[PDB]
Amino acid sequence: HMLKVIVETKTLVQALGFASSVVEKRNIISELANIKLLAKDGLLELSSTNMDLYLSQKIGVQVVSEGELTVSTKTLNDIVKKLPDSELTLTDLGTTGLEITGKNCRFNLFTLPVESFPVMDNINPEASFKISCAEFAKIIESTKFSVSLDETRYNLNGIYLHVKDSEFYAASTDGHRLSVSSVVLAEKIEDFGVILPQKSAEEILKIVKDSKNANADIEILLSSNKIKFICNENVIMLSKLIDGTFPDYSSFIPENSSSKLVINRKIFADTIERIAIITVEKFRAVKLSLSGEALEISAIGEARGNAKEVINSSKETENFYEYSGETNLDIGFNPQYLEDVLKAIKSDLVELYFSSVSAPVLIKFPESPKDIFVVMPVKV
Amino acid sequence: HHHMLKVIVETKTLVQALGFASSVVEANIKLLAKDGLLELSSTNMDLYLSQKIGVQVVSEGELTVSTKTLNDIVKKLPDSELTLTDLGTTGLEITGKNCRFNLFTLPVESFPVMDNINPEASFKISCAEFAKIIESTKFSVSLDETRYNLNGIYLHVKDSEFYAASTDGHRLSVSSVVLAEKIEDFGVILPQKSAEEILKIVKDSKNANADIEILLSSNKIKFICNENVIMLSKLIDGTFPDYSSFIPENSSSKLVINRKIFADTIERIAIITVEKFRAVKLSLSGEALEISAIGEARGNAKEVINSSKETENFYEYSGETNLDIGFNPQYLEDVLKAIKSDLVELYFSSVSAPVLIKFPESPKDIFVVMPVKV
Repeated sequence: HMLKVIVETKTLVQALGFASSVVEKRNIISELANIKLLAKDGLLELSSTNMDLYLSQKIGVQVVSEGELTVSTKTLNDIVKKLPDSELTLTDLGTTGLEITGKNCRFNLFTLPVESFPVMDNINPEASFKISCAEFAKIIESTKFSVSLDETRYNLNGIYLHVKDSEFYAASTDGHRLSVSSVVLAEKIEDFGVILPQKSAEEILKIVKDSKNANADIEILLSSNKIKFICNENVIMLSKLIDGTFPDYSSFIPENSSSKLVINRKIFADTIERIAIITVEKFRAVKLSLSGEALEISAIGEARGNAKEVINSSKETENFYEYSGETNLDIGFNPQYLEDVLKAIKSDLVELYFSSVSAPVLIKFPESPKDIFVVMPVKV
Repeated sequence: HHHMLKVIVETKTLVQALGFASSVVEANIKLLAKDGLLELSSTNMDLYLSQKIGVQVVSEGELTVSTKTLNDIVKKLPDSELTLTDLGTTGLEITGKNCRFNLFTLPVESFPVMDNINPEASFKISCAEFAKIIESTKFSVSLDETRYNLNGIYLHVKDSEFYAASTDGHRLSVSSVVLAEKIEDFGVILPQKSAEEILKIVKDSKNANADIEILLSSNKIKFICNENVIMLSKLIDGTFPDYSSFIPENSSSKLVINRKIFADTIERIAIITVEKFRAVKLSLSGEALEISAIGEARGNAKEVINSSKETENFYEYSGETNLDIGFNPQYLEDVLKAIKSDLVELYFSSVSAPVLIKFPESPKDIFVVMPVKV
């Protein structure tokens, strides 16, 4: 009936960090602030939910006595991440509550009855496939920054996850830019797509980036109302889906490109950032003045001043600049939208493909051919 | 004709100075190029800051410019040197190896001048000595803005010794250094914001090794940090109480404990408490100390520190009887984190009387903390 386990403190801290992000108090059911602990079969199962997402983590423990309880997530998390012992002992003492002991310390935390705590929903998958955790992290990091934050563009406030011809794609757009990243699947699988809520994207990303699971694989199960992640077997996350229609973004991608810029990624990013300081929120734009000889990045800010920096031709890697264009091109962009892309891929060079002053740029990284980025320009 | 400013400056030295100007205005900064030096001036409602940095002066002149905009642009320039040039209507132009920035200027006539001071007390101490007395007292200033006699730091000289002291009605903190030159008595109340600003200045790696001159008047105080940095501050209009009677003279029991162990344990035990009732219970006996705490609808917590004469885990309590006494954990933490010391001593009386906290390594730092019911 009553739980008693001995647990590795570092492993409980990691799990409590993941459970902490889940519990957001938009919902009146106060039991959902708690985390449920199930000791059984040599494992401690930790369950967290906010009614939109459900997280289940199984960690190895020494099970002295099996049992289950619920306890405040924040209170348990705040106490455990300040204990220096390598191991702790969790013991349920009934009316006292959950007792936590290390060498020479004792904490008692009131519990709540487990009967009302929800169990994870079922999923009846229409598509299932496995990719590596590092591969999943890449496509999420390549797309999370261009999700819309406009609550009225409801179908654009997530990450479109879809399989087309056995290739798994993530895509995001906000009406001003598009980001796509894909990995080829090893097994043939039929087409299916879902829209992942942004909060679920951020939670699963922290989980797959963890050093324990980096190097491992993640199983992704898709249905029409739910998505399920099984990350390194022990961590299971079930999420609801955004009920909407992701737009056909294939037509946003420019197929006819007149101009081509190849430039050192860091220099381009550093120069865009330092020039953008002068701008104001009401007009966030930098001007790229492109010619074969050099690029002039400039910007104006009302009642503050102006700024300009010149990048000259160089075949040297550290300062690379090459612009192959039939005509010279003067085109503007939101500096933030270029910066998001340039900081997404750790690469030496970056390529930009231009056409008209009102047509979007295609940004590619010759090291990462599966990452596609399109940014609309602005009048400058 | 006209008159335009032009200077060539080492980027790192302008960055350091602009950092001090930024903290002041959180509102433009005035630039005065003259006699091979760049004077930068910043002000708020309590203080006036003037820093002069060594520059190559091409053409003398004066201007005012947005502090934040200048600071934000300069700390992103990689060049070793920049050239600032006043083009009038264009504004201040900043140039690096391949960049040019233009910032609009504001009239220099509207910029305030530093007040004069007719000092009644003048003396020099080391910057490390001044940083110590401020860090030992800055955390226990009152936050009742209308209680003028207590919401600054009492800086005063008595019998050739310079003291800082602060209280909030719940604790008292004092720190002093013996002066080298004979000086008559004088006292002032330093605004908390001015204390924080001069502390950042004296702690900076440039000045940390240097000396600070402190000039006291009845309505203003002036700091001369490393000859190069001059700060004028307004004063709090009140009279600090005679705290000499606050120091407990009759103490029954004495606790000696490892400082780090003591602080870490109080902190981990205090986690269970709620904001409305921040209290930890020190249950003291010769055999051990039990630190406990309660949090309504949260639970409880306890940790035991046993007798030991070894430094890393030192605990000794000299008490005929056991003593159970409570404290706001934060007020103990403020004192324990103020002095980097191996051990700490606490002197007790009754469960309702204050504790006297001393650091045998730092005998010029004195702390008194009132208890709470537990």
